[PDB]
Amino acid sequence: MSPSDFLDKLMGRTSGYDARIRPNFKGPPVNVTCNIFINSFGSIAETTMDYRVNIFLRQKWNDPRLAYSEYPDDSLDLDPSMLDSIWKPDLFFANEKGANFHEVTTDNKLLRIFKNGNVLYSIRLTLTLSCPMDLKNFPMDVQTCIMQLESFGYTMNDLIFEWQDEAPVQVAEGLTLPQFLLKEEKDLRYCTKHYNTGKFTCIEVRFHLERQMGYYLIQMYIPSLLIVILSWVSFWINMDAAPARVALGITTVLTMTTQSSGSRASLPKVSYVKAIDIWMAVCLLFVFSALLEYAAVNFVSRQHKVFIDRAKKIDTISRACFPLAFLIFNIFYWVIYKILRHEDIH
Amino acid sequence: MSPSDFLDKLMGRTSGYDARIRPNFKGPPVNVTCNIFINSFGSIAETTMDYRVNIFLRQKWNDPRLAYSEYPDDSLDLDPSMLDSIWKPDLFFANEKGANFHEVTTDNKLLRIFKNGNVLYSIRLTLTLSCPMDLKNFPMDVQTCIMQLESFGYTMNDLIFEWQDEAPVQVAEGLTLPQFLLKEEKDLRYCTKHYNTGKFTCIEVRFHLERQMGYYLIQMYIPSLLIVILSWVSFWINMDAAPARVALGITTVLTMTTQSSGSRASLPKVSYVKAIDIWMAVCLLFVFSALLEYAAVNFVSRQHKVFIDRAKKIDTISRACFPLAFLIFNIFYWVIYKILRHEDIH
Amino acid sequence: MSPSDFLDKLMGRTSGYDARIRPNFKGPPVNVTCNIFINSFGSIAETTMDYRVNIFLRQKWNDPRLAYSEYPDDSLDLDPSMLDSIWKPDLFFANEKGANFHEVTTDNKLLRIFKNGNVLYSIRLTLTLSCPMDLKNFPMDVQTCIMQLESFGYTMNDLIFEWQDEAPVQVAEGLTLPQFLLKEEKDLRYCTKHYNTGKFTCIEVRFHLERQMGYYLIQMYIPSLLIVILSWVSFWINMDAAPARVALGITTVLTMTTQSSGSRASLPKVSYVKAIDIWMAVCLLFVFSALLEYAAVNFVSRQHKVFIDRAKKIDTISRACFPLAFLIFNIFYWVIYKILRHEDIH
Amino acid sequence: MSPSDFLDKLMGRTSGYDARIRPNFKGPPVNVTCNIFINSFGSIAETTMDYRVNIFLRQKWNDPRLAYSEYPDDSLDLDPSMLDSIWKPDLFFANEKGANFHEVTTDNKLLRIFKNGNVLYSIRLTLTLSCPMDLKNFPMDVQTCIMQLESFGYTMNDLIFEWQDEAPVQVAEGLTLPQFLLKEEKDLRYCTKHYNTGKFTCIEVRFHLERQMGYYLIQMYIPSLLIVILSWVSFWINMDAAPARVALGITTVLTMTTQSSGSRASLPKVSYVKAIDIWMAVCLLFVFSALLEYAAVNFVSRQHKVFIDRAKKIDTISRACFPLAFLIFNIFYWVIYKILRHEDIH
Amino acid sequence: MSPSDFLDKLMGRTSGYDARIRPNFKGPPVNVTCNIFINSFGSIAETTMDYRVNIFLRQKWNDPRLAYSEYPDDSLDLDPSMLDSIWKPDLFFANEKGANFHEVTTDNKLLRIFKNGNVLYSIRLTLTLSCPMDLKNFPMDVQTCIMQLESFGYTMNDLIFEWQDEAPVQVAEGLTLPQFLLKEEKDLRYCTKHYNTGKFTCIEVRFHLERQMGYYLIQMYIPSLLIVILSWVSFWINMDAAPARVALGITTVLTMTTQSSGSRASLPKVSYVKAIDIWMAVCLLFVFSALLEYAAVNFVSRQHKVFIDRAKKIDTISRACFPLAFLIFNIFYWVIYKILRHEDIH
Ligand SMILES: *[C@@H]1O[C@H](CO)[C@@H](O[C@@H]2O[C@H](CO)[C@@H](O)[C@H](O)[C@H]2NC(C)=O)[C@H](O)[C@H]1NC(C)=O
Ligand SMILES: *[C@@H]1O[C@H](CO)[C@@H](O[C@@H]2O[C@H](CO)[C@@H](O)[C@H](O)[C@H]2NC(C)=O)[C@H](O)[C@H]1NC(C)=O
Ligand SMILES: *[C@@H]1O[C@H](CO)[C@@H](O[C@@H]2O[C@H](CO)[C@@H](O)[C@H](O)[C@H]2NC(C)=O)[C@H](O)[C@H]1NC(C)=O
Ligand SMILES: *[C@@H]1O[C@H](CO)[C@@H](O[C@@H]2O[C@H](CO)[C@@H](O)[C@H](O)[C@H]2NC(C)=O)[C@H](O)[C@H]1NC(C)=O
Ligand SMILES: *[C@@H]1O[C@H](CO)[C@@H](O[C@@H]2O[C@H](CO)[C@@H](O)[C@H](O)[C@H]2NC(C)=O)[C@H](O)[C@H]1NC(C)=O
Ligand SMILES: [Zn+2]
Ligand SMILES: [Zn+2]
Ligand SMILES: [Zn+2]
Ligand SMILES: [Zn+2]
Ligand SMILES: [Zn+2]
Repeated sequence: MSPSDFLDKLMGRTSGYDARIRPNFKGPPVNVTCNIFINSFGSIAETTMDYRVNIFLRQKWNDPRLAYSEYPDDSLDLDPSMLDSIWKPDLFFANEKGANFHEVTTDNKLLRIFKNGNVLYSIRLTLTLSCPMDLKNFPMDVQTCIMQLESFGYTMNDLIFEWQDEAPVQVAEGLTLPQFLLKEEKDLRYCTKHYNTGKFTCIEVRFHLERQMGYYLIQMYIPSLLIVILSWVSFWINMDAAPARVALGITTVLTMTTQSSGSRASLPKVSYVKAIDIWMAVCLLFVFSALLEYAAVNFVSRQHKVFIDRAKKIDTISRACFPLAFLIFNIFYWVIYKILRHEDIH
Repeated sequence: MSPSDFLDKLMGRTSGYDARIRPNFKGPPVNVTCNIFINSFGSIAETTMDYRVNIFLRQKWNDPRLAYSEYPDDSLDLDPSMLDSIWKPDLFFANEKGANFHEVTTDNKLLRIFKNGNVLYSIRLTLTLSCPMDLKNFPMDVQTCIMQLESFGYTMNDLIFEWQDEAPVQVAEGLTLPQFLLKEEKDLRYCTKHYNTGKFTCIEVRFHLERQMGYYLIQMYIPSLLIVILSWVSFWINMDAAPARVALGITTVLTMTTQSSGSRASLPKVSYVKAIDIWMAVCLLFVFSALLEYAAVNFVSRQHKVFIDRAKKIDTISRACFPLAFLIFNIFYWVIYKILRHEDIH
Repeated sequence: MSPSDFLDKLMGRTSGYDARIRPNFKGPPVNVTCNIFINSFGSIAETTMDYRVNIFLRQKWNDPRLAYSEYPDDSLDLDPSMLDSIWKPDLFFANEKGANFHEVTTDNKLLRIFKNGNVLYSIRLTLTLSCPMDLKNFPMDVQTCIMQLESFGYTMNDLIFEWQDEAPVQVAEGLTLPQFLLKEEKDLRYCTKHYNTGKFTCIEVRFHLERQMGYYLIQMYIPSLLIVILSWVSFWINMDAAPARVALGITTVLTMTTQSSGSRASLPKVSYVKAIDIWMAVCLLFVFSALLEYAAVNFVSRQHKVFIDRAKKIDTISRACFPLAFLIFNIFYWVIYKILRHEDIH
Repeated sequence: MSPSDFLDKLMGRTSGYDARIRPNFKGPPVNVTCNIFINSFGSIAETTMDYRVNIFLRQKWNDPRLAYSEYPDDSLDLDPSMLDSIWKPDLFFANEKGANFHEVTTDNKLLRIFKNGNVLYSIRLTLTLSCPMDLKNFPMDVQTCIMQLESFGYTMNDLIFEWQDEAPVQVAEGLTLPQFLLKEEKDLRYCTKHYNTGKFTCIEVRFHLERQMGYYLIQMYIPSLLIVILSWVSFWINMDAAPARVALGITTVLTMTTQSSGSRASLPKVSYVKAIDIWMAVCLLFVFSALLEYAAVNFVSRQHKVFIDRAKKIDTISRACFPLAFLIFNIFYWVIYKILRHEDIH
Repeated sequence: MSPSDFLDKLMGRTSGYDARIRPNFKGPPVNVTCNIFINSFGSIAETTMDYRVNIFLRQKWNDPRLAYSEYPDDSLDLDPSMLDSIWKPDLFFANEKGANFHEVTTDNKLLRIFKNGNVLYSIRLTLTLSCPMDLKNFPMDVQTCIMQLESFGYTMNDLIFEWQDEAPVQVAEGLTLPQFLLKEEKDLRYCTKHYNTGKFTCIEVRFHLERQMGYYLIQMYIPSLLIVILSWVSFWINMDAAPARVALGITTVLTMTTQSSGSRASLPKVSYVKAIDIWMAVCLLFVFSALLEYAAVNFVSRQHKVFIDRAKKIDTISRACFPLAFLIFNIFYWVIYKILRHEDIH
């Protein structure tokens, strides 16, 4: 007997199957087990506060109206053009801004009905999901992107979602990201919605993302640090070399300015202060203060033996004080952002 | 009895229901109560003068042709594929440039009919809504984005929209924006359209948005201020140090130029003057004038005791005058844009 | 009697109405009166030579097959799902590169049939319309965007479009543009197409757009002018100060270069010369020539009393000649682009 | 008699017309005459190697099954909703990456059947067509964009395309391009495909595009040339002026660097060398070599009368040699790229 | 007899053909032979880790239910509107993020059925396929883009894909890429998926892409190398020329900074270190160290004959040591990235 005629009898008008009535309509809620396989993961954008995934979504439930014994085969397959003939959960992604199915060559959908009446429903789909990002502590930030699977119009006494016990979320191997590192550890949560209509089932997965630091260190932090060190070389230059020390001071300020202005195009465009901005501002205040130190020495020197000794003391004190206070700033900045502000992801 | 056959009888050919005829066709207008829940909020663009939202829109009205008593259950649910079998208000968003429904997994729509005949109709949808922005007073600007809910072809003697009394507009928690801060206080308004055809119902919500200032202060205002202070250090340098004072003056002008040119890529692209532009222009005029002050001192000095004293007086006067006039400018700029130009949002 | 059954009788099979046959099929052409209401206006792009509008388009004509007397009501409304049951003009936008209807909540369309048989057909739609831009005279340019309403397959002995006498094109209040100013005065034209098939009706509207100049003046023209003035301060510096005058000259050239290079990212990307480019090139030639003037003075001075006097004369002549020739250039540039090249918009 | 019933009889079930069977199914191939009218032309992108057009495409052929004599009128018009009732050629654009029809207001399609049976089929459509670009010789490059009209599944013994004799490709007046100039001369070609299945008809049009040079000359070539000339002014400065000549040399190198770095954002992003890159590299080697010339003079001078004379000879030789070798480079560069590399477009 | 009626009989209700039942339903798996012809290839993006292709995909299999002998012709053609009447493999692209068919003018699809029952099915389609990129070793990187052809719901005992023996993947001539060079050698692989459901057929093609280096060499590597050489010219300048050597040192550091900052906008935006970044960092450390060498010489010199000789020895040692250590760095960098890190593509 052909499997298509058996499906016509099983879900036909003589069977009285109604795709608008959930299984076990009188009694206990439908339990739906969910798996997710992530094929790709990227397009993490701060301007729109979202990211993009391409996933396989598998749902399994039981429909006792679909149990069959007559047919020899253990499973039946429904055509992806007639999926509207069967009841399916009204799952939706609660933080989704845009999404689409896939249809090139045949429909990228699959549905199997087993003898006991269990239904397996696997689809492939692309999502744009919202994630709020902080971006304070920016070079050394860690973000948490979530994915929520909610029911649209069924309360928790009608429909319940559950994560599969063995392996609910899997990620394909070899994936890479231009900016982040997707950690291996993933959170499976329960975020049941309490509204006025009632309790609505919602399960959730959290992914942890750590930004890489090698580019920011090698292109922004170390060049700024070398410019700051270069500003300290004014203190070892002869006191009477005004064109040398003044030109070195102001050119160091200009170099500091071009370094920050060129860095500005690569950084995320936000309106609040980030850790990198704190670093750039302090390095600018350091090269600004090294030029004010020479302005003080140059003015105190010309007042016409005591004045020359007093001017030379500001130089020898500045030779130790400026590196020391920059060391203390370094210690504080790195501990605050690598240890204090750094917190458990959970 | 199955709920789908009861819906077939209630809105069937034997019932004579007509989805093109509004409820209470002879008499009083249909009153529609609206709620909005904002899931996400962002993509605020000045180049297109618009922003993007993802919302739940709930409408409630009464249809006395849909009242039922026979059925045991208190509510009935209509399938989202047969929504064209029921009358619905012809709501539209009057400032919408682009919009779309959501359809991944099942249709993201819901409709419930109660025994009294009340209809609840909840849909989920994405909008791109226009908002004119001013962007004068730019770092310290405040914008007001609106959302208008109008009827398309019904006059106010046929269809009236009302905001729900308890909570018409709600925003989900945890939302963030790269540039703005969405205030908690929201305006519910009435913007009834008066045309030649008649009065058309239109209700409106206003959201208030305040730009954050920390980045603009730490990266644009303070570095410009330090460059201006650095231009004043020419006045404490010996009068006969022409290569030092001239090179410091012109390098300060170049640093000022690179600071503004690098800042130009991050700012909004508009053709009129913004407050930041006023600040950048005055700081450029200050470093330009400090170099002209040395050109005057250098020319007045060489005229061959009176000429040297006269040249030294321009220096000692400039040491107090330049910071003072920059202080007065600062006071005026900050009061005009933080107090005077700042106005009540209503 | 229900209005939908009357519409079924009026445009039914017993009526013999044919939506493929124009009204007055044997005789005079159909006259269609058009209104346009512009809801939004923006996205004016030079890289694609186009702009974007969101409009209401209203068309009115007479169909004597649709005249009714039996029905009590003065007007009837057709459902936007059955618009293919009535004849409509085959209007299209002749300079349209992309366009779409609007469908969120109900269809954004409307059609009313009056007793005399007059039809009113109002739709809402988004357009991307092409406009060729010149962009010579760029800071001070004025553009004219048009909108053409043509018939696709009807000649002028079958279909004629007319602008409404009272108010054919209206613009909503409060619209703003980041770059331009939409003038209040609008042109209503006739651009009848003459082809080999015959005369085709086409009506047209022109909108006038004037670029704002405040940003370009405050950020590009005035800073360039101050750099040019700063290059003239070399002439008041002592002749024997070679490191001062040479370093001021070359740093002025570098400042001029960074000013133009930073300006280059904000300007439109075209391959021909614009007025701003003429200004930048002349200011570069001025700071280049001020450094060549010192190279001539420095070379003429060292030739070992006549040579020192001759070198001092080039300086005192240059102190008047360089500002004068820059004044003449300013006068010519501003009159040519503000008066001569500026022409009547019509 | 109504024209729609005559079309129902002519292409009806009683007529036996089959829209899947080409005209003259037993014998000679169908000859299809093609016209193209180009409404707009732009969006020429090197990052995707493509351009965008909006065209009218007219096809004419003969179908002897559609010949009619009974009807009084000379032509009949088919409704654009029933175009699937008639045989049409399976034309496609062989280098098309993306394309779409136009549908706002009515369908932008037209089909006329004459008494002899000739069919005229005119449609309006947007194309994104691929064109490989070279971009070597970049400021002075010339590109050739093609458009190929192929059959998809008919061999040359069934379907043949021909260009119309009188005017096959026309361009609307007033079109402009931000970067190129579309030449008036166009090539009509035959690019018949030879495959394993057989010969497939394919006709082709080539458009010639010449880049404009005014911006590149006024903003990149002339400023670089002035910087090179400014580097030669070191040779007329006194030999003992080490801070002047060294600072002028290195600031000229820095100015050269900022000029190239600012130019880099406007140029096309490719991985191979372009003519502009050759020019920028040689100008950098010239300002680099002028500073090495002073390093040689400064070192040869201090060796403690012969050494001072020998050092002065390198200066006077460099005053003539550096402009001469830059003139020879200019002559060679301009002849190679304007004459030698420049080739006939055919 | 018309070919369409024969197709109606062959795949009709009297024939009992079922498009949901694969050929040879009881026994051996269906063998599908695949060809790919690549029409275009580009849009290789690192921000989304993907590339774009436009291809012809040909599949051939055997369906013994479709064998015919009565008809005179050797082949039959199915209409692209009735492709759902025939069984087709459920191929899909396993690394596809987005894809679409082509439909302008007729459907870009083709299907032929031969007498033996062999089916040939050729379609044209656009793909966006994911490829993970490394981008370490960035100027000199080599990437491998793959394309996987998998079955969606058939195991390897039902459906097997095979590459055609003669020529499975062909590329059209004349294709170019702005950044890469598509090598001629291509890998045909077998990447059979082993899941819990069973073995799923999957065939794969790898394309090899080598980045071109001419732009990076002429615009980034050589200018950086000339700046490094210019920093060595401080060692041949007189020891007592503090304003010359200090200003040359710091201006060389500033030039190095502007060169890197201008280069930053063209490079790919990633968070890890690339080979170019290593080169830029070492060149910055070289110009930084040349200025520290003068700070050491200037400090050791003024201590008041032994001190002047000791200071002159650091200069003469640095004249050989700095070029030598830069040569060793060059040798190591170029061998590590051109030879060691360079590996066989397989
Ligand atoms: C879905 O899962 C829930 C949770 O296990 C089931 O609810 C339980 O049903 C058993 C019936 O044997 C009762 O004894 C328990 O008290 C129920 N627990 C709760 C918390 O309600 C439910 O039966 C399942 N649904 C179906 C259709 O089997
Ligand atoms: C919609 O709301 C309006 C406003 O309350 C209702 O109009 C009122 O109807 C009552 C009937 O009891 C009259 O007494 C009032 O005078 C009406 N007020 C106005 C301003 O017209 C209207 O009846 C409501 N519609 C329906 C269907 O109940
Ligand atoms: C559409 O408008 C045209 C222009 O007014 C009408 O053409 C005129 O018709 C009147 C009939 O009373 C003639 O007397 C005029 O000579 C016509 N003028 C021209 C220029 O042809 C036309 O009748 C209108 N169409 C309809 C259906 O009323
Ligand atoms: C399409 O055009 C071709 C080329 O002119 C026609 O082929 C010719 O047909 C005539 C019939 O009078 C023969 O005498 C020629 O020898 C043919 N030439 C070739 C090269 O085959 C063809 O008949 C045309 N198709 C139709 C339907 O008229
Ligand atoms: C598809 O190809 C496979 C591989 O050649 C075929 O499987 C073979 O079938 C022959 C039948 O003559 C057997 O003798 C071999 O032992 C089979 N090999 C394997 C590895 O199974 C298969 O028959 C082909 N399918 C069809 C429909 O012909
Ligand atoms: Zn897809
Ligand atoms: Zn969606
Ligand atoms: Zn819309
Ligand atoms: Zn269109
Ligand atoms: Zn296409």
